[PDB]
Amino acid sequence: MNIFEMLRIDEGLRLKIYKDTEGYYTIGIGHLLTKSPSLNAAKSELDKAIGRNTNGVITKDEAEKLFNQDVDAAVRGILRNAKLKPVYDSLDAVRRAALINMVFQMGETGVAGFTNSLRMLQQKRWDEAACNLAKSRWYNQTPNRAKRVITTFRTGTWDAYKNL
Ligand SMILES: *SC1=NC(C)(C)N(O)C1(C)C
Ligand SMILES: [Cl-]
Ligand SMILES: [Cl-]
Ligand SMILES: [Cl-]
Ligand SMILES: [K+]
Repeated sequence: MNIFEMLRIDEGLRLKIYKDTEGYYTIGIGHLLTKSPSLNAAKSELDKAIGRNTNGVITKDEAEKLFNQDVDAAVRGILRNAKLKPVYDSLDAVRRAALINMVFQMGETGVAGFTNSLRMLQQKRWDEAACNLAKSRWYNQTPNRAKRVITTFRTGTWDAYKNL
């Protein structure tokens, strides 16, 4: 297991434009295209992201290319954020992946707002951090995925992704 395999499990792989769990146009391995309700706007974003006229369909290689860019972008967002970088730096590699996963799903600013959870993670109070992370819109709207990410923070193991 690693961050790529982890997010591939959590996000799936679809080669045609679909709506994510928030209703937003998405493609590939959880590549968010736009929050606009306009499918034409989403298709325009897709063509710009891939560099050709796709008509809303891409290949597996193209999906994996966007995915690698998106994982890279999540890590860069952590490293440039004054609240996320100290927590990231304090974590082992397994828990770092859990933080990258959250930033991939909700964005840098969204995760940086989890001030009390971040403090508990910085303090390595793992059970308390896990409890606090579940008091969230995130957990209520995507509980099975949040439970996997939270278990990864609680234990520092890949047990929540093992048989998947
Ligand atoms: S939430 C929560 N915090 C403690 C560690 C006290 N718990 O046992 C729960 C209920 C999981
Ligand atoms: Cl330490
Ligand atoms: Cl709490
Ligand atoms: Cl709550
Ligand atoms: K998805």
